Amino acid sequence: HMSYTWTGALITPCAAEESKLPINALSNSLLRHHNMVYATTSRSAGLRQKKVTFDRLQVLDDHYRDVLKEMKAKASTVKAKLLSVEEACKLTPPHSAKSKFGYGAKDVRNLSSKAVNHIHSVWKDLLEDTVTPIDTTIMAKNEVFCVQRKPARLIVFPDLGVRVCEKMALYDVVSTLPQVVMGSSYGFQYSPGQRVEFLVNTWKSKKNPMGFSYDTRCFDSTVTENDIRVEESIYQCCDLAPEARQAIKSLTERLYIGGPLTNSKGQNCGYRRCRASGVLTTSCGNTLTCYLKASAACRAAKLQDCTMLVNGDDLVVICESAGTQEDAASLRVFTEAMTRYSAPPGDPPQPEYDLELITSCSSNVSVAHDASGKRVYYLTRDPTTPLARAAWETARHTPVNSWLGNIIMYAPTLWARMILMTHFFSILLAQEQLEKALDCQIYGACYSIEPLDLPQIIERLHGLSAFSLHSYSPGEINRVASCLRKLGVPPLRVWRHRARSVRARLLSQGGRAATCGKYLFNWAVKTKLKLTPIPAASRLDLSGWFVAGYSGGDIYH
Ligand SMILES: CC(C)[C@@H]1NC(=O)N(Cc2ccc(C(C)(C)C)cc2)C1=O
Repeated sequence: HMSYTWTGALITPCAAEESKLPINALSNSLLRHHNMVYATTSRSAGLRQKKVTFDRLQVLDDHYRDVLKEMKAKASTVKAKLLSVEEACKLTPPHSAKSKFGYGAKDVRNLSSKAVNHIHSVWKDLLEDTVTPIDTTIMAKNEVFCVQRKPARLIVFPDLGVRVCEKMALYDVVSTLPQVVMGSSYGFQYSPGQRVEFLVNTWKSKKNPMGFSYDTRCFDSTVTENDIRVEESIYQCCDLAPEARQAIKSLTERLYIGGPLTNSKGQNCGYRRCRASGVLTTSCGNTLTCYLKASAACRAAKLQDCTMLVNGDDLVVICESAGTQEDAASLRVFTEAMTRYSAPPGDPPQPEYDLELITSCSSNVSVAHDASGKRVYYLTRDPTTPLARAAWETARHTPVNSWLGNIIMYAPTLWARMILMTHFFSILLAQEQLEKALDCQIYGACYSIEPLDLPQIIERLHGLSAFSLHSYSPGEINRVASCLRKLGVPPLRVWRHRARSVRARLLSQGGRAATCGKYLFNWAVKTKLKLTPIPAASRLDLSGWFVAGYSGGDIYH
């Protein structure tokens, strides 16, 4: 029962890979300690292969089956629709990997007869054949980090034609089923502000709250055939068209359960018997499986009044405390149960008694004050990785602008406001690129966003208090200040001076640009303005946002 079998053929790149931080005239204004920042490349793929290759053993008890029967009962209330070829095509990212069958993501989106005819052939093949493993491409991801160096993460994905077919069969399923099954526990239904609220209310709802996060070591490689067949049985509980039931069974047997691994050169790298990281069902399957194993492990450990919060493999549990020594014992029994279920830990879970000290989705709750002096809870994170990626993006154009996604997701934070907003608005001003739409990622999905719409977006997601937060906690301020020293990022006093300039420059341009100046940089002036709601913010269609997670799902809006 190995997660993977290998042939020895290397995981190869598509193009030239850069590992060292590229430097330009703008680099030193953001970060001075260049040797701290690196990108992962296919060079390190071999080390990741060793890490993800292990034997999985599963022992399934009555808690597991009891939780599963309940999840199936809730899933049986879902009615999912089959997406048309047109709907599935328009959800394809413009720069999605081209098919091996002579058409690309632009041909898909434009409904070109060659692309549509190939789509109808893969579809016909899925209905007629439920046995033949579907070929996948294994590629090393190029991701930027700060040191103290990780090996490249791997992406496993099927051909463009299959990805469009996954959309037709399962887009409605993966978008509606997890919230029905898990209710408030499904993390991807919340905006960052709704998440902070969910976490604070849950913590408050316990008499003696105890919280922990559970890190499953290499979650995708811990996922067994059983887990993948169990996810399918959950999907089949829905009220589906018979053609969809057929495509779901077929995609499960032929792709989701496993298949051969092919490099960018066309060589067989080996075989996968675990979760594929680049399929439509990666996020949904991981969230359902993580929730099933943890809900069963909560019952095994006899955890009192457990509230879970699940986003793929990211798991947070808020429960009733039985005192520090019993809680430590409860977590050992929880870990033992998770291990038996084939979800062993990376770092052992640690009980926490301060909500602010709990990290989930690489984030923690923190407190600041709005203009009226009210204590406002918001979500933040260690800024090291957002800052290292901002440094890379300062010198290289990338298919996914992390800085824009970070400004959207972490708009009320000290570091996103003072550094990210200031730095990138300065760059866009100098290049006259404020109106240029940039692609970013929100819950794994791709969005093309105009930076000029940032104030309207921030207002709708976080409220006007995002533009007015002050009096950040000493814990938060010190983490940011330490991070800046570590990376050689100028101190925050430099950023406030620079932001006054970025603000004056945005105001000068008038219109949408002045709106960015007025709202985004109101913190930088001593004589603050009274910020009122933006009329355009109500006109924004923010549906599709915070409904589901689509990490590795090839989704564009
Ligand atoms: C921020 C951006 C670079 C990118 N987009 C996204 O949804 N995540 C994952 C993510 C980010 C924030 C959250 C919170 C906890 C703030 C809702 C959850 C998941 C990313 O890392």
